[PDB]
Amino acid sequence: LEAAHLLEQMEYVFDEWIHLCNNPHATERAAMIFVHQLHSVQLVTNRDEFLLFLRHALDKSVERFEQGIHSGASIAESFQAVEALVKLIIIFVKSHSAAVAFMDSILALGVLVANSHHVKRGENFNQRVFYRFFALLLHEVGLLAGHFSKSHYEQIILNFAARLFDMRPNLLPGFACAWAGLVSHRAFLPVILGLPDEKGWAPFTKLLEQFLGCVGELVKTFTVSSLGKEMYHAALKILIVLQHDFPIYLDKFRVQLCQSLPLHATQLVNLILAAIPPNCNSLADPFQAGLKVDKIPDMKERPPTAFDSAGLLREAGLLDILERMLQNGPSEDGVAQINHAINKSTSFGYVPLGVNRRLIDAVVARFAEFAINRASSRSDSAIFVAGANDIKTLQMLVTEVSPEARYYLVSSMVNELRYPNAYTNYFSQALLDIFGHDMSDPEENLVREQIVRVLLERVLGYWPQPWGLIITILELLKNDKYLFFELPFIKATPEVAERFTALARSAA
Repeated sequence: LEAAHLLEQMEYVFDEWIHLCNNPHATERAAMIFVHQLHSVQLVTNRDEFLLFLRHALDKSVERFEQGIHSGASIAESFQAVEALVKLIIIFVKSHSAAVAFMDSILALGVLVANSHHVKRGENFNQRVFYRFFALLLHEVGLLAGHFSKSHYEQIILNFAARLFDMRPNLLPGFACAWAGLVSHRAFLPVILGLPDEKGWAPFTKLLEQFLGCVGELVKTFTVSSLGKEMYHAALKILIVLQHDFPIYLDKFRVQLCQSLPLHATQLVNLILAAIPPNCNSLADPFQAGLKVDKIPDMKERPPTAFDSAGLLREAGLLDILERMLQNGPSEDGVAQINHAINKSTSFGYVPLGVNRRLIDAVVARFAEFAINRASSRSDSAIFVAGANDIKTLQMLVTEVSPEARYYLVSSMVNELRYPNAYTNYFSQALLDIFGHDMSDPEENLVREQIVRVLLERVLGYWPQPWGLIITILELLKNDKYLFFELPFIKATPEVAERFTALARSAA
C-alpha cells in the first residue's frame, strides 16, 4: 500500500539525478549538492534505503535502455541512464574497510537485478545494459587502484570474481555472452592473475572451468547459432591471451582446465598444452639433425602443478593401496580395486557407463611423482627406470582396465607430454615402454591400437602441436622394433596412414 509511494519517490530522485548529468549548463558544484541533500531531506537516511534506491535505479536503467534502443536512438544515448547510476555510485566509493563492503554490496546488487530480469524475462533478457554496468565498475575501480590500500584492493578484485561466479551460464544462460566478456575483460582478467602469491589464480580458474565447460557442451551439440560461435570464439581468444600473457598459470592449472573441456575438443585443449614458460629456452626442433633428448637440462626439472592428485586419491581412500603397489609391484587385487573406483561415477541389475575422469588423472600423476623421488635418490639421477615396479604397475594397470576407461588413462599421459620437463620426459619413456611390452602378444597389440588412435587424433588437426607430442611419435617411428607401420591399426586406416607418412617423411 504505502510501499508503492516509496518506490515512486526513489524513482523521482533518480530521474532528477539523470537530468543533472545530462544538463550541460550545470555547474560541477551542483552534483555534490545533490548527494549531500539526499541525506538531509530524509530521502536516504539509512544504508538499506540507499541500496533500495540503487535496486530501483538499476531496474530503471534497464528499462530506459530498451526504451532508447527501440526508439532508434544511438546505443551510446541509451546507455546514459546506467552510466549516470555508476557515476553516482563512484561518488560514494571515493567519499571514504567500509568501501570494500560498499563495493561488494553493489556487486551483489547487480547480480540480484540481473537474475530478476532473467527470471521475469528469460527470452527478453538484455545483456548489453548489464555488461555495461559491470564493465564500467571494473574500469572505475582500476582507476582508484592508488586510493585503496594494497590489501583492500585485492579484496575487491576477489569479491568481483565471487560475484561473477554467481552469474554462471548454468544459472544465467541468457547472460552467457556478456558474462564471457566480463571474464575476458581487460580490467579484470589481467588484474586477477596479477595479484601476488597467485591469490587470484584460484578464483579465476573457477570462472574459466565454467566458461570452457559451457563452450564444450555447446560444441558437442553441433551448434550453428550465433551463440555457439560467439561463445567458441571467446574461448579461442581468451586462451590465446592466457597462453601469451600468463603461460605459468596455464601450465600450473593445465589439468583442471582440460577436465572442463571434452576430450575430443582437440584445439581448445591444445591451446592449454602448447603453452610454454618464459624461462624455458630448451625448446629445440624435433626434426633437426640427430637430436638427442636425453642430453637436455630442463628434462629433469619438475613443472609446477596446482592439481591435488595425492589429496584426491586420499579423499577417495585409494591413495594408500596405490603407493603400496608402487613399492611392492603390481597386484591383481590392487588393480581390480582401482579399476572399480575408476568405473564408478552398486546394486542389482546395475552396470556403469560413465568413467571418473578426475580419479584417473590423479592416478596417472602419481606415477611421475614417484619417479622424481627415485631420481633424487639414485646416483644415476635418471627419472625413468625400465625395470622398476611402478612401470610394471602402470603396465598391468592399462591391460586390466576397461577399454573406455583406458582411453582416458592413455589420454592423460599424452596430455602430460608438452614442453621439455620431467612430466614430458617420464611419460614419453613410459608410453613407449607400454607399447613395446609383449609386442608378440595379441591382447597387448589391441592396447597398442588404443595408444596410436589417441596420438593420431592429436596430430590430425592443422595446428601447432606440443613439443613432447612430436618427440614421442618420432621415436615411435624411428625405432625399428616398434614396427608402427605394420600395426593392424596403421593397416586399417589409409587416410591416417597418409597423414602419418607425411610426418615420417618430415622425420629427418
